[PDB]
Amino acid sequence: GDAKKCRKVYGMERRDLWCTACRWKKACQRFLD
DNA sequence: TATGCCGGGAC
DNA sequence: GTCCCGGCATA
Ligand SMILES: [Zn+2]
Repeated sequence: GDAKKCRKVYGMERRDLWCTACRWKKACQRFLD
């Protein structure tokens, strides 16, 4: 929904700024839900 | 079109 | 251990 986890924050042009769960398309370890 | 995730795949 | 996508649930 209206949430903003790593990928919707930084985008694929800044993928290096995401958490390692987001890097691997697994449940976010940073922006908990 | 695209986030966000499990099941499956790579080395 | 460290690395990621295909297909799906979902909007
Ligand atoms: Zn994350």
